[PDB]
Amino acid sequence: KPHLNLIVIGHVDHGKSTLVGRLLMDRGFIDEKTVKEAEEAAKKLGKESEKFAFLLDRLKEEMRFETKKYFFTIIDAPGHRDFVKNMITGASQADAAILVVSAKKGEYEAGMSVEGQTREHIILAKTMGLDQLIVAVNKMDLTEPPYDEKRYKEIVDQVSKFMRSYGFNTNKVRFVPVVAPSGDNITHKSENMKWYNGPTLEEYLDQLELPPKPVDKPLRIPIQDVYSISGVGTVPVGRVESGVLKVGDKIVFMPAGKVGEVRSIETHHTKMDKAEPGDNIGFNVRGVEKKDIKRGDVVGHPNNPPTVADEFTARIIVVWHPTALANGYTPVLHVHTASVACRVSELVSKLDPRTGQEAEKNPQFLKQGDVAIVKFKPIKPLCVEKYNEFPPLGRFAMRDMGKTVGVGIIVDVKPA
Ligand SMILES: Nc1nc2c(ncn2[C@@H]2O[C@H](COP(=O)(O)OP(=O)(O)O)[C@@H](O)[C@H]2O)c(=O)[nH]1
Ligand SMILES: [Mg+2]
Repeated sequence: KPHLNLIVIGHVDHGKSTLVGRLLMDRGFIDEKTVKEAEEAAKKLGKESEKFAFLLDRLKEEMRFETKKYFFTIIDAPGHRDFVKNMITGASQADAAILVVSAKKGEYEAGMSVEGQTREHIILAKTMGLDQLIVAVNKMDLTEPPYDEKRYKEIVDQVSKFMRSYGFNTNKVRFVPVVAPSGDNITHKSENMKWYNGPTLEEYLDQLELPPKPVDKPLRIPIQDVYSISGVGTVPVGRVESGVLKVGDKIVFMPAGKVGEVRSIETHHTKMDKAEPGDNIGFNVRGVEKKDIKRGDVVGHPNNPPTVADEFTARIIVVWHPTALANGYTPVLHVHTASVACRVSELVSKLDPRTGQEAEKNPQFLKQGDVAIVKFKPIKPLCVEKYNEFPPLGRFAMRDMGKTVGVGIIVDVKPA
């Protein structure tokens, strides 16, 4: 079973911890010593729900669960220390999300208001590429009257329209009416909402689609070295990061834009007919002057040439800087196999480190610890890609004085 990292978002008090606690209790792996004590507590109080309350407190004291198809690990949601930094560095990363929305009168409205976190987290989920969001419309037992279809539809309609207005796709968004404390429509079908005829939240989690595999994405091969072999020809070497290279393929070298044909491929001094992601290969290319090939360049197929950036926008964490950095700062960026000086061309905004939202627009400077959106202009043509399109070519380190000054993920490229 594939492992996925899941983030649960939503407004304060809407039911996130409870829902998380319910999933862990019903499909997770709580230690025997903890389960036991929880059962003991429920026994002494003569109330079954005391078990869940006991477990919730234990969990809070401190997170993987299993469904029909997947293994899920619950990770930090916005509001936590290093939330943004960990997503940028790749220390954490969300594969799927559940937005918890309270159906209780007033709560739903507060969450969806201008300053509310339901609206904030939906926009954040859009920035994170969480197109398969599952929206749990929770506290269905607290509508007036309890389990009200009309209130659930109103919420589903309003949230859906809001999402559409933010580009947030929608055909992959699923809504389910639930009650977190009891697991109703979460880990079992509710007997209280006969009007709902859709999948349970766990069933929606099992409907999640895994992202495209590198082998099915366009070819990208960052070049690590290039040699000239007498009587053989030009032989670049690099690791396939996405796509498939095959003997006979026409390929293009960027940034130069030169086209050549692959005559052979080898890995480990062994000829192969095809190379797939992960394969470190030497490949003989006919038609290209070695002077148009260098370490840092990137190969692709002519129909999908590697992107070359005139400018790019990134979300960065400044991990180390002794004073302050400003517009014009020009460190060396290391991205895939390239090492190129890139000038900071705009400090777009600093971000709140716990949430990802904008905090100061156009700051004069960034200091160590800051997270920000920044634009860079490579001093010479540089191949890069958006992180959410080709990860291996979209995360970089800013280096200076032998140290990593910062790490960033690329979120936009102005092609050359
Ligand atoms: N009646 C009812 N209470 C709920 C439900 N979900 C959560 N709660 C309660 O509402 C409060 C807020 O929930 P909490 O999970 O801590 O949400 P959080 O701030 O989003 O993590 C808790 O005190 C729960 O007991 C629900 O579906 N029905
Ligand atoms: Mg909570």
